[PDB]
Amino acid sequence: PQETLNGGITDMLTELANFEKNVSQAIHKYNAYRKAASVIAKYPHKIKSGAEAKKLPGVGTKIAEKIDEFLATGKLRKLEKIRQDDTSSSINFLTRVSGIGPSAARKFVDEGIKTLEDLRKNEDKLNHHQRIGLKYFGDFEKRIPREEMLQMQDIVLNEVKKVDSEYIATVCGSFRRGAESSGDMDVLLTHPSFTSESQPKLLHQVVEQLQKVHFITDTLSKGETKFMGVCQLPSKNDEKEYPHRRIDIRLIPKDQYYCGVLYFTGSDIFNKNMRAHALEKGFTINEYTIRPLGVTGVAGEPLPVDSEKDIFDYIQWKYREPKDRSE
DNA sequence: CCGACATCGCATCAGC
DNA sequence: GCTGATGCGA
DNA sequence: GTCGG
Ligand code: NA
Ligand code: NA
Repeated sequence: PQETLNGGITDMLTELANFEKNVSQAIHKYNAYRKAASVIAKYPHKIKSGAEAKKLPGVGTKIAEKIDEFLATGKLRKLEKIRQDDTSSSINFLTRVSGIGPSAARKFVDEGIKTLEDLRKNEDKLNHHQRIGLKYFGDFEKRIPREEMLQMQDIVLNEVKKVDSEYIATVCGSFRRGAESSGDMDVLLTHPSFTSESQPKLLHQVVEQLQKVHFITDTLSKGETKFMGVCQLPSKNDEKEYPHRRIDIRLIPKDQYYCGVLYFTGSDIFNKNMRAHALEKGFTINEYTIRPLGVTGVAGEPLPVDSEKDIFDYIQWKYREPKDRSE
């Protein structure tokens, strides 16, 4: 499927999706439009009518009428009006600032704050997260070429091993699946001293070292198991400096680590196709564990896992290389 | 007709 | 001071 | 908004 097949429609649905999330605060309508947008984007035919599209799972009556109006006229009245609307368009835009959700955005617009410049005029009303999001608004909406990711990975794996050679670190996300670009860097971290039935300084030590060598620049949130922050590759010689990037680091217990690796590697569609197939065999798989369903649906104790493949084994399916986990 | 639609770590607010 | 709810991103 | 109990 190409973009210009049904791109006018998927852009329409995606636009409608954002206004539901950010302005109407209806998260379930948000995913409804996105699910419809996805299944249409995978549809290998140019859609002739709403009735044709309605045959797809996730496409109901209301969207069918909208596709008709778009197909027949080239636009959607409801969408045209909400675009022109000063309140709604401003509320929607502000949510693109990381740290500002639907709730904070509506508050700002309620008291006159509508633009990036308005935000810059009123920084004492922003929390720490929002300021970082404001500071790197442009940088956060850029994607990361795989070449820069590989360089980013080099630093992380190096500094992690430098703190303690027994750490195990894995950069997951679409990067691990071989993608040419990424939205952020997701790092998964474990250590033989950290199990389920188990120091709560393991994560701090790694974060601080990446701060010492000036890879990590800012902090959005940091706890005993999860870090969310900002990082930046060093500038080359006389070259232009790199954009600031989003990076996450999770500390996961050893016995839940490979369930964690598998889950955050994805993709989302793969994980459900895999979850579905998993239950047919009588197993339940989440981010943390793989558990055996009883005769009545009760969960047995979490099964031993020492690799990604161990999980694939449990449910009678051959190991899949990350590059072939798009679905 | 009507509930499900995934769930959780961290920051910060609402309330005691 | 604390506990729980909520917002946010994922 | 869509699906299904
Ligand atoms: Na349908
Ligand atoms: Na945001």
